[PDB]
Amino acid sequence: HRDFTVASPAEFVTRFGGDRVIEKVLIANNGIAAVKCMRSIRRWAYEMFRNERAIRFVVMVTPEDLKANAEYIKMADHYVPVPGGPNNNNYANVELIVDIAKRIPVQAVWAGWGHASENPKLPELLCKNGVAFLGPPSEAMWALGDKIASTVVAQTLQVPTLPWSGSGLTVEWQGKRISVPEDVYDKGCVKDVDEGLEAAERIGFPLMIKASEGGGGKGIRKAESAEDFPILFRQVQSEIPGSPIFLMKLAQHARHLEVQILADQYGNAVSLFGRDCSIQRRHQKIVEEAPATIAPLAIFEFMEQCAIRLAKTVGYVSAGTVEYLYSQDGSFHFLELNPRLQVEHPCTEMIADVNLPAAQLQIAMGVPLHRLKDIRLLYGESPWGVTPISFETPSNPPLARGHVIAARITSESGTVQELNFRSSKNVWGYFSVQFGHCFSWGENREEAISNMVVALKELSIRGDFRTTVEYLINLLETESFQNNDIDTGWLDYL
Repeated sequence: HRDFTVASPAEFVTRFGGDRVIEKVLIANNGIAAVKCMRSIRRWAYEMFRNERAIRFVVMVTPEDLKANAEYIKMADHYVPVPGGPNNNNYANVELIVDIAKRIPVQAVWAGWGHASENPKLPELLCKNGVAFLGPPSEAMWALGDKIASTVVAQTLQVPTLPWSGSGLTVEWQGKRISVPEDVYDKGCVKDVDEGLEAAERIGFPLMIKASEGGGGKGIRKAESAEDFPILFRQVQSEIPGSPIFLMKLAQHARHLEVQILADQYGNAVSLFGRDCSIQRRHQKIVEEAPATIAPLAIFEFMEQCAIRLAKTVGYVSAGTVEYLYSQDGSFHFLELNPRLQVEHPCTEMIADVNLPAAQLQIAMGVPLHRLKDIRLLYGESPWGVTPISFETPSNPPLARGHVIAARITSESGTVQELNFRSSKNVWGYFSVQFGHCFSWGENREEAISNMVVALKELSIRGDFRTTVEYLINLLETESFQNNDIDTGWLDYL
């Protein structure tokens, strides 16, 4: 019997075509992100080195999480105390993270989602001090910029986009990642109420007035008429001053689909199917599905291809998501590209058998996509083979394994509680103390749903969930959700 394990991270990098050894990782985050990052990487560590602690971890702990005794702390290999208060004093402080990374020192940083995970200055400052980043490089995040820029790129690449203040704008597109000239970029923005109304009448009402630097429920405003446009447009300016402002047509109740991207540092990028997150309660992803079956496989594949084209163009690395908008008819529109891993990634992991955080790690050590066992198996190749893989036209087009249903849940020492169910064996979850997520797997969509409903029912018994998870059960049981109707209007009168 042949041995597939290796001595150290050192041998692994050498034997798997990597070009960098990462054996110490700093996690700039807490809660479920921290836990999930470690649980995923250690599972992989045990498989590859027969040693769960092969890759060391160092966490950041605030006076809050420390007194509350977070599970991630005792889980980590080392923890460093940081100032409490809002995240700008800790988890979100790029100058602090880089600083700690340097002194320990670690060879890489994982930020997951939230906080500074979408701040290009982190991968930039880390790279400047020889510290890897388990995410896209600054050059790729910059080359993508905000919604204005990324949408121009989308159009330059001929990916449909919703009517907006910059519709039609494109750039003239061997290496070298795309760039949007400051002058073209300025053509998608509206400087005053004057040209605002101008563009408005062209996009038609209702529309959204959004600041590019907006987010977090700020710098956004919905205008349904020219009469209110002015006040609202000035309201945005007052909220996020100096910020570039743009307008965009309001999506008329359509589906929200996402493509899961995964790229190495060699121009290779693959799609790991997608997720359907149309069910939402006031700007919150309530129920999510994987893969996305609502749309025709032929059409979703095309969305994968554009997602990959966009990723390749901005020279993306690691994992990220490309959000689309699918319409009842057959049309779809690019919305944005999240340059980070999202909390609902387990869905994909479960249907594509790909350990994402472990993949992010290996890619950061410089391992090509075709040398990642999870991908080789996904493509029907040998677990440890070395042969190249034609991703464009594979000899064994991957197929999703089953169906996953994920639900976001709420309550009636510790920051992250692991949820287990005696009822369903294909369901697992957690809870952060507020919100949490439950993940249900099934041979088919029907089975995935049944399991979720039983796990959710098993939840109702818990006092903290004797009510809050009642609407999810009703929703999952509605004939509408069961038949997977295209229209999502029924949610309102539930």
